[PDB]
Amino acid sequence: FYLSPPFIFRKGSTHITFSKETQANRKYNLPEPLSYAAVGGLDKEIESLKSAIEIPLHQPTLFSSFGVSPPRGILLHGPPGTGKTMLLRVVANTSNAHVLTINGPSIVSKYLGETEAALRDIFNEARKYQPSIIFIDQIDSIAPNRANDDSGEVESRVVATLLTLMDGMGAAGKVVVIAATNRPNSVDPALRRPGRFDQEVEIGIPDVDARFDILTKQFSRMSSDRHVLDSEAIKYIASKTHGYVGADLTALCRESVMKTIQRGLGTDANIDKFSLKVTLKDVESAMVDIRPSAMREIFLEMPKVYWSDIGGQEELKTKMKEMIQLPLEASETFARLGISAPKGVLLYGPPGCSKTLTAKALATESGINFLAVKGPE
Amino acid sequence: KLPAEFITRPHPSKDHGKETCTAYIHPNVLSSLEINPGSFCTVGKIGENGILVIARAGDEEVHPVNVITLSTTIRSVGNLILGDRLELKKAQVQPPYATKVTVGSLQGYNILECMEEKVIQKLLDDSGVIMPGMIFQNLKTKAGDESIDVVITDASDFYLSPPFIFRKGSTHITFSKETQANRKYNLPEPLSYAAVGGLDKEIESLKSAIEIPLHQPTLFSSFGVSPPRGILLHGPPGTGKTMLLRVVANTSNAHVLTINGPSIVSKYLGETEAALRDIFNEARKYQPSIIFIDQIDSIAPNRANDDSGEVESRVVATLLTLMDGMGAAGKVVVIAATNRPNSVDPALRRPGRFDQEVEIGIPDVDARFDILTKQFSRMSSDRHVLDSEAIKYIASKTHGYVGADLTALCRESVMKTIQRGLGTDANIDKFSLKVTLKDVESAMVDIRPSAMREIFLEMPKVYWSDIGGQEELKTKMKEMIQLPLEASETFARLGISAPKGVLLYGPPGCSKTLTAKALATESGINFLAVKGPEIFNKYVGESERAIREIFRKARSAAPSIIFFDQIDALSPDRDGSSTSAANHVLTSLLNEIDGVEELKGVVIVAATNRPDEIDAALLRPGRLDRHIYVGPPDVNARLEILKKCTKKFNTEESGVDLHELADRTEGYSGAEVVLLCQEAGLAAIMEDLDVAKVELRHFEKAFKGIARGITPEMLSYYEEFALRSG
Amino acid sequence: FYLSPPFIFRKGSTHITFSKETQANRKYNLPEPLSYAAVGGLDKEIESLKSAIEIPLHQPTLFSSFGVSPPRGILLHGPPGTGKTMLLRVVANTSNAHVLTINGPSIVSKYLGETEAALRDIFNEARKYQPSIIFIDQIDSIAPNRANDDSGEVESRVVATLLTLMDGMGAAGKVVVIAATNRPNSVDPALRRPGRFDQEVEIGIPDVDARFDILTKQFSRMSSDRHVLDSEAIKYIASKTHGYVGADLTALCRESVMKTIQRGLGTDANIDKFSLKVTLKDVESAMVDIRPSAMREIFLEMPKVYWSDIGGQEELKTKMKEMIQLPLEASETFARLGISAPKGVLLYGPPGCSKTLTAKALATESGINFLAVKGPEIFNKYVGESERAIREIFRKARSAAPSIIFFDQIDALSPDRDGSSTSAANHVLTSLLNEIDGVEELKGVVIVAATNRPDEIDAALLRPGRLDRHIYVGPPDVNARLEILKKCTKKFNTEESGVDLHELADRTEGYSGAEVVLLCQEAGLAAIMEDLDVAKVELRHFEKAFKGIARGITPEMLSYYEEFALRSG
Ligand SMILES: Nc1ncnc2c1ncn2[C@@H]1O[C@H](COP(=O)(O)OP(=O)(O)OP(=O)(O)O)[C@@H](O)[C@H]1O
Ligand SMILES: Nc1ncnc2c1ncn2[C@@H]1O[C@H](COP(=O)(O)OP(=O)(O)OP(=O)(O)O)[C@@H](O)[C@H]1O
Ligand SMILES: Nc1ncnc2c1ncn2[C@@H]1O[C@H](COP(=O)(O)OP(=O)(O)OP(=O)(O)O)[C@@H](O)[C@H]1O
Ligand SMILES: Nc1ncnc2c1ncn2[C@@H]1O[C@H](COP(=O)(O)OP(=O)(O)OP(=O)(O)O)[C@@H](O)[C@H]1O
Ligand SMILES: Nc1ncnc2c1ncn2[C@@H]1O[C@H](COP(=O)(O)OP(=O)(O)OP(=O)(O)O)[C@@H](O)[C@H]1O
Ligand SMILES: Nc1ncnc2c1ncn2[C@@H]1O[C@H](COP(=O)(O)OP(=O)(O)OP(=O)(O)O)[C@@H](O)[C@H]1O
Repeated sequence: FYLSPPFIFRKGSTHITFSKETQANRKYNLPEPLSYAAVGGLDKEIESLKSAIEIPLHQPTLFSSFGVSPPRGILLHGPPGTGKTMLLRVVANTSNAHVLTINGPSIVSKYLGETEAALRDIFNEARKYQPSIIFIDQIDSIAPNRANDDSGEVESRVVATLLTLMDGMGAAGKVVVIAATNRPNSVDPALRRPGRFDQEVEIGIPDVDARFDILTKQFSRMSSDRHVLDSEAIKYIASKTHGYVGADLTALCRESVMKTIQRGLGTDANIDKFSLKVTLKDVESAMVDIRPSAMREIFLEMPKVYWSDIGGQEELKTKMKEMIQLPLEASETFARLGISAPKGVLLYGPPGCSKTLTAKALATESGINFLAVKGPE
Repeated sequence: KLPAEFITRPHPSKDHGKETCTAYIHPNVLSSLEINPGSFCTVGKIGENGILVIARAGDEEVHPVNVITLSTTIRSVGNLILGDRLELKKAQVQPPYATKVTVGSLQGYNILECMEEKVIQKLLDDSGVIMPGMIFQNLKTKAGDESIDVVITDASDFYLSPPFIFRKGSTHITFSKETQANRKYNLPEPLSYAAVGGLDKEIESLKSAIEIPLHQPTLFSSFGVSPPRGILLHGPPGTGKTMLLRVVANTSNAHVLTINGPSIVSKYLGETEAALRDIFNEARKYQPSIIFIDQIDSIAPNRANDDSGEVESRVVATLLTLMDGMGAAGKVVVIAATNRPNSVDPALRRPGRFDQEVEIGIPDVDARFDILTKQFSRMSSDRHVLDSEAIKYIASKTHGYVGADLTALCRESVMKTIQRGLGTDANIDKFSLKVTLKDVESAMVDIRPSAMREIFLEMPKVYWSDIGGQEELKTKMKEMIQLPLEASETFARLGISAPKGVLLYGPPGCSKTLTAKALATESGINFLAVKGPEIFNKYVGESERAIREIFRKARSAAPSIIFFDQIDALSPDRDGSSTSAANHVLTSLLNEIDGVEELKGVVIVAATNRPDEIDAALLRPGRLDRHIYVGPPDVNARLEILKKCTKKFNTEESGVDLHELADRTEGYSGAEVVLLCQEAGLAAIMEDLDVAKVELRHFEKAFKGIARGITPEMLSYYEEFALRSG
Repeated sequence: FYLSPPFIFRKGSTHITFSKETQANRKYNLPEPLSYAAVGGLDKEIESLKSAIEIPLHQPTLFSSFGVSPPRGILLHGPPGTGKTMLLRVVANTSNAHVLTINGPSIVSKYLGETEAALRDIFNEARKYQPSIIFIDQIDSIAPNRANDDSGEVESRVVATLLTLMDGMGAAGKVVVIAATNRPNSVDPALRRPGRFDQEVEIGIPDVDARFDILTKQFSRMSSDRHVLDSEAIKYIASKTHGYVGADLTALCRESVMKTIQRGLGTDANIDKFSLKVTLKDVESAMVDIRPSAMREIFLEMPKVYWSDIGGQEELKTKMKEMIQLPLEASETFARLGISAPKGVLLYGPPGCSKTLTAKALATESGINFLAVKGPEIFNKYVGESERAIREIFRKARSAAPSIIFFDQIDALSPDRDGSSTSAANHVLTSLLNEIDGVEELKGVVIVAATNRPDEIDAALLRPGRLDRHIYVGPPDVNARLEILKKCTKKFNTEESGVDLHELADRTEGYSGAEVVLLCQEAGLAAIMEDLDVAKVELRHFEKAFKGIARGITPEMLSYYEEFALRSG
């Protein structure tokens, strides 16, 4: 209890000693504030969001002189697990301004007027203190499209009161609202307006270099002595991860840690778990063990067959390998030549020769997410 | 007897240079607030740290306890307009004397009444404190039946504006001209008629329908007709209804009550009507009152649907009864604004109550130009360099940009200017930079119109130079798209509209979709892409709603281009084998294209692979007028495609002339040439890993590997259909 | 805070003089009495209602010994805004008797017994206090049909007790109750079953005649001076906007007054409005700008079109005019002579033959009101919403003379394709058949339908009451094509170009109006593009635009239409 215990100071009994450590001791498991360096691969979006939040919040004289109203709300949309919530958390921690944790549908209650009274109280509290930020998560559910036949009445009322609070007779004062959702289409079109939600950022799936940056940031956050790795090894791991996101990378790293712990336990009995180290083959094993988030909804498995299993002509193997692996293994040559992959093959011939076995071999030793669909399915 | 909120009313006595900066307060309130009559008392409009440091004691019980009388001159700094809520704060701090102050005339004239023989007795002989800035009526001070207004701007030596104590001998008055108050400290300002542009024909009607029922109710009623009481404003969201309501509230000398929010309803059964009754009684009792009800659709839902079951239905019933209860004796006007005109209950929309309905449409080129010019005039002159011609050109470029999108465009242009200055001038002051046309174009590229927000289309940018095919199709598309928009005066003079019909039929994969992508990239106009079977839905009638919504979005997003890719998917319903959904979708499409309501500006483009499967109803004139053969590319087109694809490759190093190869690929198509080039590049990649050129052997191998898909039978059928069409 | 300031009067200490007219000063804000003269036009309905209400309200001793069911109601109903409330007020004021009644917004009570005891006490007082007229407004709101599940709640016992209680004090005794409602078919059929509502007097919207009379009456009522009094102007404004109800007329008068006020202020810089006078310009501006509730709830209006803008086979126009004007102008000739008009025409033909344009012109000329309805539009996701929507659009929005319903594509409703049972299309077709087989003359609905593929129409829909009139709607002839070419070439300079506009029409023999318009548009666009603005068209432009037209009307569909017409007979 009491989180971290306190202590009593004395003039001559402390015996202050100086140590070289930025962070506090980890034995107290105290929360660590987030910094902008934690998020990687999104430099342009981070800079744009930071500017669009800081400028309206601080020194609004620039906008007052120009006669243009400062932006009011910012909407963040993208695939789940991309890092929008962590971005909101880090921008809340870094900015020294009032925040209001309107997490979700906690505003609506069984009472008829409570669902609007709570929002009015929140907006009044935000307006009372000039530096204030509003962080809305899953705005689609609380404020859905009114045109839909399933919208209802209380949802329409809450949408109307949100619209009135954001824009109306009572103009907002130097307050910014941040909304995060995974389905921007479900958001009411009235909310997505230049007067309310002009600033829209589409946080897409990270690409290869963004994934490498995220992995490097995670490894830098980890202690240097905990794991030994090279920059080329991290780049190779990032290249192997195709459909991975920040959540997928975190899950991969955690699974690698667990695999390292279990390998140490197996190799040495009653050994210290903190003395183990993470190697490249361990990360590869964790990667092959775990599954990407996008492939979770796909449920199909086949026995593992290798490239050596297919007995036949090598021309098909060479052509399909040059179609598949070349754009990913060496993309600089394609970029220089300005040519893309053909992206298409048709296998026509006598039944049972090489088609389904080739598909299985690709699904096994392709290193890429595989999707199988049937004709009449 | 301790009300939470205090309302305000103007002083009954006219301004005469005395009793200014005094707010009468009921003795009961002063005793409860332990504030003596002589002190500095601050009032604010629910927060915002509003300050007025004025305190006075009311006389007997004639002054209502809830209301506080505020002078017109002192009410200008707080922007309160006849009914703004007021909060009492007993804490105060004695301010020091002011050693510097300036006076600025509101009018364009400068240096007026320099002697100040009688002016000094007004703003200098008064014992009460004077804010750094307000608006003075000054009554009449200049000969020639003209009244001047003075607005003090600067004053030096938690609160919104620090009040300064003045004295006649404290310092010297530096009279000058600085228009309104300085912007070094934030200060609310009124919105005038010049703020709203492009709505003159509607603003005059609104002015009349506000002034006549308020200023002269009985004078108008003398003829024998009840004066109008309800005004309804409806239109697309973000058009300027809220600004119009704010302007008519600020410029009017009548009480205003804000009941736009759904806060009128309460959990208690009786309160949702008691609050409305109290508000209407307060509006009627004081006499000159204006009522604004935004989002009336949520407050008063339609009774036709099952959504408005009990509570909102009884709210509408009570509102209707209380609206019909009042007579023509009082001077009260009710203003209702909503995004959906059809969501209002038909009971409210009646000639006896809501006859005066004003529709606000999407601004045209002239209205957009007027709005842009007014916004630039409001913006500081030294902060902008664009002239009238640039503003007109920008307005012409903007098609579906409503005033909200125009304001967003201006803000984004300012942000782009700031970013460019920071990047180029190595952290120079942001205030020194000025907006230019390049920043405006960059902001236009960055910002999409609000009407296209619901449509997500991530498409690669392809220009007309990339398509090296036949120039006849490009010329026809340009003459159909850009020509009517560029010069509509000639079309109006000649009395001919736009054909707005394209039927792209030909070999698959040659050029139909590429023209759609090319048009979307290099048209500068809103582009809508609709797939063939993507509109079908499992439920009955949901495809109807989807197509109606798509057409409504296209209509509301200015003239635009609709690309119906593979229109033949849902067309053929010659018998009962096809489901009724396809026939209903086809009928709805025909009705939306021509039907009964004419389509102006929007262009329908259809690309198909089987023109015969399309029903003759869509083939009639007025739907898909223009027909393009768009066959296989010619020798020149194929040579251009080969040159474009090989431009990255080293032609001179290899020695290929790009002519023998072009002659060899006579029977191929547009996509087959690209596939052959890709195969040659892949072979060059495999031959030596890294390479910067392609040799003739790779081209020969690719040509051997290419399988022709343009069968002569398909070309014969297409040419037979073409000759049948004629 | 009084209706009028009180005073003190004496005999010899004050002077008494008599002058002015009957009407009192308007500065007192006092109301004015309402008489039967205050209402014009409806009067034909009023004559029937005053007679029927009056025989019971006056001497009802005639049916004393008869013992038949006593007449205690009229059941007034009609289109919304028809002015029933002013008729009720007039009949209440002129009766100079007790008018004890209450409407309420479907007034109920939370207590189980009080919600009925209130009505019982009201009826007991009415029996004791014997009011001449009792007003029951909005019967559908307070007592709708029992067919709907949610409609029968609460009101069932109320209406049952009302029915079983109103059958009292027979022979002698007036106790006449007036039932006024907006929806005629929403009333409970069991409520209409007894014979006291056998008359079912329904008041229609003013039209054709008496409109100028009521306009003059309302103008005189508002002010006998400072206004224009011209018979020709009033007749013209009555003829214009034939679909305007009396409430729309009052709104027009109010907007004309507003326009006069605005013009006077803008002209004389806020002068007193007593001397201002009303002119025709402000009336026309008000008529343009009112947008009354008659065309509301639609938000869309058909484009303007005139007979000069369209030139076509005179036979079709003559047949359509005979179909529309003859029953619409009057109905007593049809009723007395027994003529049964088909009240329905089917427009089938090749696409682009301007059947929809013909319907638009018909609505613009005679109807002066259009109600555009689309087949697939009435379809709804819910099973029961489509039937309710089609019933609403068929009944509530229908007006007797003004409104005509036009079907863009009627062939998309009847065919259910491979539908066995429980289908939305089958349900809507059955509802339409039920709501169309019970109408013969009614109010001159004269529905009009257009189609492109007649072969799907004959699916349980073609009935002898609707196939009486068939219009071939053939392609335009050489004269019609020449007229279309001349109309489209009017903006061009024929004299400067020298084109005779004859050989072009002769060459285009198999074309129609749509193809002619398209080729003229293409020629104009080419002329604009080639040399900017030239204000003329040459023969080369027509030659260039000739290849743009895709064939035309192919003979196979023409033969199919001909054989379908022969089969129909
Ligand atoms: N750029 C990143 N760098 C490091 N870790 C990341 C990054 N993006 C995501 N993660 C990890 O993935 C987790 C999921 O991200 P976050 O909690 O921000 O949710 P989100 O992407 O907004 O999605 P949801 O829709 O589920 O709220 C983070 O807590 C973090 O551990
Ligand atoms: N070259 C080969 N090497 C190894 N096994 C083979 C080979 N050719 C066929 N087989 C075996 O025969 C089976 C039949 O081949 P496969 O399942 O790929 O069928 P297919 O070509 O897709 O034909 P179909 O779907 O028309 O029946 C394989 O699953 C495998 O067990
Ligand atoms: N005529 C106009 N001139 C200049 N700016 C305009 C105009 N109309 C709208 N805007 C801009 O759009 C913003 C939104 O307009 P406004 O606040 O008046 O709401 P509204 O049009 O009534 O819409 P909503 O129903 O969404 O509240 C304004 O704050 C202003 O920046
Ligand atoms: N004339 C051309 N110029 C440039 N590229 C071309 C040309 N013709 C074909 N291509 C290339 O070939 C591809 C195939 O053409 P595309 O699929 O766009 O044609 P389409 O006829 O509209 O399509 P589909 O018939 O499949 O609906 C194009 O995307 C482009 O990359
Ligand atoms: N004979 C008449 N002469 C003049 N005006 C008339 C006449 N009959 C009706 N009116 C007009 O009709 C209106 C009377 O409206 P009323 O209060 O009766 O409601 P309503 O709209 O007819 O009701 P509901 O829709 O419930 O039947 C007034 O505008 C009045 O001028
Ligand atoms: N006599 C004519 N005068 C003027 N224009 C005409 C004439 N005949 C045809 N047209 C033109 O051709 C068009 C054909 O009519 P419309 O487009 O309404 O289709 P429709 O013949 O009713 O066919 P569909 O069954 O496809 O609706 C008219 O709208 C008009 O532009």
